[PDB]
Amino acid sequence: SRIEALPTHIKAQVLAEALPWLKQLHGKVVVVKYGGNAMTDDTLRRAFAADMAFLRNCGIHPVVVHGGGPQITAMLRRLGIEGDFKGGFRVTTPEVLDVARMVLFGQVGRELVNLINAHGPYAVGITGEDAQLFTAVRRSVTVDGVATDIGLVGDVDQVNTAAMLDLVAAGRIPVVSTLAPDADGVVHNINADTAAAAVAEALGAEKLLMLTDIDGLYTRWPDRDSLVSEIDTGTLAQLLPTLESGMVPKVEACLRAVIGGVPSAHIIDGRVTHCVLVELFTDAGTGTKVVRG
Amino acid sequence: SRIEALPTHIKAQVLAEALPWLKQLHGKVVVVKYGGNAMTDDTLRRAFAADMAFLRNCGIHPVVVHGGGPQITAMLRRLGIEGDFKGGFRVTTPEVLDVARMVLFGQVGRELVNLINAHGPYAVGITGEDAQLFTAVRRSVTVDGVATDIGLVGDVDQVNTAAMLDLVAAGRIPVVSTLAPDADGVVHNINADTAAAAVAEALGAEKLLMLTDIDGLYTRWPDRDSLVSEIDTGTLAQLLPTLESGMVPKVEACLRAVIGGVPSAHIIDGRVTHCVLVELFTDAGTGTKVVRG
Amino acid sequence: SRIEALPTHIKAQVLAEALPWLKQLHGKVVVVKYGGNAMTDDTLRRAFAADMAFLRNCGIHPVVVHGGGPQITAMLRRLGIEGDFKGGFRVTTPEVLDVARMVLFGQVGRELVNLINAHGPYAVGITGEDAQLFTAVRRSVTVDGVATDIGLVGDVDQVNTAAMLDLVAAGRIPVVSTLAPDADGVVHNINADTAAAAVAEALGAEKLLMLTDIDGLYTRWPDRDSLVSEIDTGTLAQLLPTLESGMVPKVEACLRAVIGGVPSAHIIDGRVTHCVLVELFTDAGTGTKVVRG
Amino acid sequence: SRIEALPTHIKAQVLAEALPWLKQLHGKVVVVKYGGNAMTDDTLRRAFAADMAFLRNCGIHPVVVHGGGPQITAMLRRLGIEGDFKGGFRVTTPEVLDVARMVLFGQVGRELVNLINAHGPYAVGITGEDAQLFTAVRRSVTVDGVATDIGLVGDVDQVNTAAMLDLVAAGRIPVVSTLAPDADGVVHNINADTAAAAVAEALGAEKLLMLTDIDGLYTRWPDRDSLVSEIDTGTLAQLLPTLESGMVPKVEACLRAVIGGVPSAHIIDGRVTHCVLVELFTDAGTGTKVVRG
Amino acid sequence: SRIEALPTHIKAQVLAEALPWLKQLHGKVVVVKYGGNAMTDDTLRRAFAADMAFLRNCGIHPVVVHGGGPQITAMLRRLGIEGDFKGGFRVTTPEVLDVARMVLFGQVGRELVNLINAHGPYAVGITGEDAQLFTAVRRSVTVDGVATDIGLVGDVDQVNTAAMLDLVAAGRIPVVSTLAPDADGVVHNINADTAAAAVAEALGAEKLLMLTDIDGLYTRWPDRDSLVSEIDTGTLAQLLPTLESGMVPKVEACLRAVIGGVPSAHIIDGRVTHCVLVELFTDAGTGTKVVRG
Amino acid sequence: SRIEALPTHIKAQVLAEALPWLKQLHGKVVVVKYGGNAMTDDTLRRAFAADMAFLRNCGIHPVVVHGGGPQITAMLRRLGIEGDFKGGFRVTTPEVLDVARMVLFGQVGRELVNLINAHGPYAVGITGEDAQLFTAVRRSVTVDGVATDIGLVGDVDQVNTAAMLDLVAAGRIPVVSTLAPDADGVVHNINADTAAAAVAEALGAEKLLMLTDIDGLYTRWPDRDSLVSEIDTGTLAQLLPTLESGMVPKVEACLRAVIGGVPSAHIIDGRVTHCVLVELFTDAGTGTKVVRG
Ligand SMILES: Clc1nc2ccccc2[nH]1
Ligand SMILES: Clc1nc2ccccc2[nH]1
Ligand SMILES: Clc1nc2ccccc2[nH]1
Repeated sequence: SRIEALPTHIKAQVLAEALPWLKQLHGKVVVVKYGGNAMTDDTLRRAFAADMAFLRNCGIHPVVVHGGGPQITAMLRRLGIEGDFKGGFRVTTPEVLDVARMVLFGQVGRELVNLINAHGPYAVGITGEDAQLFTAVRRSVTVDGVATDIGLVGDVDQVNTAAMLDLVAAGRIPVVSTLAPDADGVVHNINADTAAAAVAEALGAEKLLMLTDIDGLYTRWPDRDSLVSEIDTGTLAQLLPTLESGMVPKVEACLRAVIGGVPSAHIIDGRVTHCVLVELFTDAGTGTKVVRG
Repeated sequence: SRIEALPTHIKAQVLAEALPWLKQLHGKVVVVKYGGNAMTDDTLRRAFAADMAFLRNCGIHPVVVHGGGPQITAMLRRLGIEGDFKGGFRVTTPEVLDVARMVLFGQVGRELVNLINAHGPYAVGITGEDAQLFTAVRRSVTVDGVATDIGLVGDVDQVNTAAMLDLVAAGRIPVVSTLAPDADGVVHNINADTAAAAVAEALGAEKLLMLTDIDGLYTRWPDRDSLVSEIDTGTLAQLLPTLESGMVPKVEACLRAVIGGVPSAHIIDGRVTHCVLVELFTDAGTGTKVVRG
Repeated sequence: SRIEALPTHIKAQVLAEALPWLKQLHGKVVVVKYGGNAMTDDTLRRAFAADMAFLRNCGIHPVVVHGGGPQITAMLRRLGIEGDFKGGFRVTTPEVLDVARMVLFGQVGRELVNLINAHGPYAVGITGEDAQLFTAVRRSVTVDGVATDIGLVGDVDQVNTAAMLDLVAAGRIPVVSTLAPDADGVVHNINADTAAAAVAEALGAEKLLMLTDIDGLYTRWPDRDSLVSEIDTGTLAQLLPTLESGMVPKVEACLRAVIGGVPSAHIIDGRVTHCVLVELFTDAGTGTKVVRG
Repeated sequence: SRIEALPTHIKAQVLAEALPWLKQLHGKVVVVKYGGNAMTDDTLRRAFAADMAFLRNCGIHPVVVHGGGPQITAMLRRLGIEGDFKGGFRVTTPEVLDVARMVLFGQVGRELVNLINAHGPYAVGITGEDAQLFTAVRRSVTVDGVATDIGLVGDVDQVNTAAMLDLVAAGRIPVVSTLAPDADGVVHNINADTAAAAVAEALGAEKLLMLTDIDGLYTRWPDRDSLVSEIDTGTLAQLLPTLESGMVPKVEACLRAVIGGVPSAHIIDGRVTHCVLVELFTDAGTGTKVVRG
Repeated sequence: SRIEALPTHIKAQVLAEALPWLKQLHGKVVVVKYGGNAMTDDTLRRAFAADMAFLRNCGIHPVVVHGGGPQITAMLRRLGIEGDFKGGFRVTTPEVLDVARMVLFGQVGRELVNLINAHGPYAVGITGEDAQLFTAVRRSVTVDGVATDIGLVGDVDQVNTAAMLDLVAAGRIPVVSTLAPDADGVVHNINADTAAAAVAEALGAEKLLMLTDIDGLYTRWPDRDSLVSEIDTGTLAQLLPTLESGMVPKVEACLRAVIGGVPSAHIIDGRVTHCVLVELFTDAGTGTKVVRG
Repeated sequence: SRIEALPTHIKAQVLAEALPWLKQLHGKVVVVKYGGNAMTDDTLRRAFAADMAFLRNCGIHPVVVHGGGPQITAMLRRLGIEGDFKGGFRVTTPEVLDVARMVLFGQVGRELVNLINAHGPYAVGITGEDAQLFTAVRRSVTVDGVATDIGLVGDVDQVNTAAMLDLVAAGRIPVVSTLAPDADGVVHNINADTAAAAVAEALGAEKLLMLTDIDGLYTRWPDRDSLVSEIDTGTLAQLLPTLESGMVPKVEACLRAVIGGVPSAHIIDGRVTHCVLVELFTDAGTGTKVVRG
């Protein structure tokens, strides 16, 4: 607000210090997993949508992957669809998937498309179903020590890398809803964190960003001194069995992406307005960067 | 089934008689409004999806526009969302639109995309929201003689003709869900019959096809002798005030399309398996063809 | 004629059953050797020309190779050019070749070009001389057990695969007259059956079709029960020394093409109107299909 | 032969003086009517073919149009085909045209294609039949004062200007045999001099060259002092009714071409070895240049 | 330096507020006249070069025009070349131009090319001589009331708009030294301020920036309250006869550019580090903006 | 002058005998090192510039590399810049390089650009600094037996082969001034003879031409009978330690180029008007050709 009280010779140096990162990312793919409160608060949402327009007006190629777990389960309760739970996991019947698909693609992805498109004709929504852009393989879960079927849920199988980069080269910002047909054409819901890692690897992304609701990776949570800002995958992979259940899907995504050759994956604070801008164009990022090693 | 009892020298002549229509339509846009029982029965649905693959494997460029009125209203009742009705028209509150959008784009369009894509990576789903492909203008209705607001409902305003034909030239079959933002970015639901006419006109379509649940246009329904097979728009426009309420949106679409320069619009029997193939590649079509005059 | 007595729901299924073959052949090269009565009767000729237009208006890329042996020898007798015969083979003097070239390229190929072009600007005539599209190597013949020279006759040597596919990608239907210069620039006449096999192999054709004047391959001619509809090259190659002299050039072509990687070569009945359409788009073909093995 | 006795500092100036004409013609179409003794003598023929390769290896785009009247009539006599003559004009029956076509396209054009192609894959032969490259309109003749039908003979009607320049831009040297279908698809023989003028006008040629068997235009033949080297069309058009019957078709071609906007047409001595090179790259040409006025 | 003491949530808002100007300028030409102390101090120079890399890594297309008057005159004195002066203007003999050209193109432009190229292969130096990119017309000067010749000095005549935008579309940053041949090929030195206006108009630039050594346009210099930040050309054109001699060439450039259709020209403080960044991406610019009116 | 006294049938044969070399060089890169009296005399200069236009109007791609040693040293004396000399080599201080660069790029290259451009928009001047087209590596010299530093002088390091051929494919004639930055961005002066060899090798040139002030390579200078016209690199490499100091840089260039795969390098007499034309298009060249062996 009263940000015009800041001298203009510091506004300059802030912009000038973005240049090495503008160079690094010019012409490159950046996959961004969008979820958490950055998806539930209107100020953060509009900032996120603005940053995706920012990237695109810098000649950078963002790709957005979104989840929406809580919204699926609220729609299920509204429809009075009673759940079945093996372990702590709801079974995804054909009925639950139809709901998941409708909610993610026809509600959650729509709002991000319209927000982004307020800045131009950039956003385009899609699932693996569209133009056979990617496929799924059914995933089983292990629960208290036995692999068990929990329905139409899976992992990304193959990605139409060629068709996906045409879409980006045409200046579009794909907004991906993670549903995809298996080899027999039956559609599965895919965890959005792991989908983002698979997409970032298939597209040769320069960075994977994971918006989450924390400052960054704590090693010995909740010691404040335990927070790290850069970590290699070797050290990170062995720290995995210690962290909170909320953190593991995000860490596995970064591990799988960086092992797959994406140069860096980042876990950043989605509660921070314009967190994408601070992580990419500033050395004052709060997140933690994962590199190979 | 026992169709191999038919001599092979008649199978030949049937295929050979498709040639003048293969020539006429080669390289051209054909917009198809898909609704009715051709959308509710599984055999007709799979035939429709196969015919869209047929067109695309002939070098013809189909564009599918779909409705889904009954499915919206069934979802509203499941969600316990009570309706408001001026005249015979449900008012489209913000809540009703979110449902309409979710149902059309995230359920109805998905099934057509997967059906078509069983034959290849052809189908791609979209609304006017995606890449700002088209806009809407709010429409008012006249009811017992006064123009009245019934909420977020409208007509197609502008169409991104250039971007839409790139999508087609890339070999994609757009499957359009008729929702679109107005100039202030608020999304409206558009009647699918009128949307199909506006799309066919914007894209320079060679033909508009309207799948409906009748043999074709009867002039003096229900006289059987009153059924016509070709009609010019002058004669058709003045016959409009006489026909059943179900027929008027389909006739207005054909009028607006053919007046807009689309060479012919067709009202064809969606209860007939492969009705698209019979109308386009055979002289034995049941429908009625509308031409300028 | 009275083919409108056939119900329209069977006309539909006939067209729908073409779809798997439209998919297989979409975008692919199909080389067709045209000769026999399909070249001497006006109804079959006009049907053949229509089918080549059919293919081209499906986004399929046909390439026509033609012979014309009997027409050469009728022109030689009209010119009073007395023949020399080693074995049963006329020696091709410089004079005979000038006649062969003039007849094949300036009479026989012209009529097919005009027939096809009645449907559009598709056909283009050529020999190996044009744009150095292919070369010939002089061939010797063995006669009662000694290899002997019979003049300017040969086999296809090299093919300008790149230039030939540009011509096709521009939407043209090449009509090839099989004459071609050797390495010293002297033009040779090439047997059209073997030329078609060499072209199909060089162009990566999906199918080679050989129009002939028989139902298909009989193994123990004339046992009617001896007719086969599919045969692998291993079995076919050893059956070669048994068949009628008229059949061997067509079988050697299929062997050389399918061994060369063309997925299937077909021997089909050129006396059947629209035989090309029945073989490619129907499961009721009379011919015999050759596959690798 | 003993041309190495010429000092090398004059060989240099000869080449350097070609430069203004290399600039003028770089990237431009040059239509060359080839006939006369330049077509009957082997040394002149091989020189002509070399000059067409020269042009093409300078980035100039030649287009060759050829006649062959005497060869048609020799083939007719060999076939014992008796002629019918209204005025001094043989009637072109269907039979005569088949012969004319076979001779021009399948004998005369072939030899020029092979000669040129001795220098590279440049030449390609064609008629108006191929790819519908141009059409004909039947022409009547006036004889001792009455317009009379003399069969399948005509004038160039329309030219596929777009398709013809693609062929040239691909680096090909078209060798045109002047036969072309009318609007009903029946093929006509076209006078090669007038065909060359129509082609030069349709293609936007920079120059039309007419090889003939004379030094150039004499005004008062046979006064030697009457020979001219440049003439405008106004003066030339009124001199037309005076000249020898052999000269009029060549003068009418130049008139029609230059009036049609071709900047200059040239009548040059086809009995001179490399006459094309001397006319285009030297100021010592023997011919006569026609310009607008 | 101690700029990390600034909270990171203000670094964010500074970057976010660049977005409307990133959108406006994305894909557009921006011509920048570079001179003054921004060209003599090493910190400002390296900042200017960095900002040109910034623009180019945003998908913006900068074009640099430079002067260098003082460096020419220092080289003349080193060479002992005595000047001739009509009015207050040195006469540009052939000798002076050779020096001016050598200094501007071979010294001054080289240093900017190397500075910019420290960030990538972006800069390319040129004059109107290269690829005939622009021409000059000799200019006369009026001195104490009479138009007088002062040698090889002129104004930009024609600009090769097509070739100049190819160079930019290839990702290059032209660095222009303002020398150019007239119609007879004799090279003239052009005032860099007026050259920048002519280039900006020819290229359809979105903005012209004029780096100068002042805060901006004062109307009643030296009243501090007289400084303006936006002015239309009508008001500016009539204020021209009042201002200091140093300001008029910069004002005439802006007038001629904005009248010529460039949407805005800006006079900005070249003594400010990263003045280009502050003017284009911040609302805190010191300069004065000129718009049509 | 009186060159029209030469019969026109010999002017023809001179042009016709250029054809095999037009074919060989069509579409190919030819690098020409321009120096010596061909650079100091106005008639030879204008002839050289005309020949570069000749090549370009034949579809040949020339690349000009120039020196200018004597002009640098005359400018140094005018500026009163006293030299330092280790061995017989002037040390290149930062000051000397600024002069060398200004003279070569801003004087010597400019005149060749304008001369060439008198024939069209062909010439474009550049150094390794522009678009990072090539880099330098500092070179040391051995003097009376010890390697010694003589300042900012070096050899070509890497060449941006891709960017250089784009420039040529756009129809431009690069005129190269041999200055180039090392890896730390500090600019070095490169011997023009060795730069030409490195450029010819990087660009895949068909020929390297070296203009010099002698008839050609003498083996036992000054025996007149000792002059050779073709020599292989094996024989040439061992003859190197015998020849005059002026000849060695030119021989080393040819050795390094031909060993590097350039098919032939030529040492030709730059005192001969149109020496480029005589060497490339005539068998009467005075020079000596170097081939691999
Ligand atoms: Cl997938 C897909 N959806 C699109 C919408 C607009 C343009 C291109 C698209 N590709
Ligand atoms: Cl080869 C050949 N002949 C042609 C005729 C028309 C267009 C292209 C062609 N290529
Ligand atoms: Cl490097 C360089 N300089 C140029 C001038 C004109 C066109 C292209 C160019 N590339």
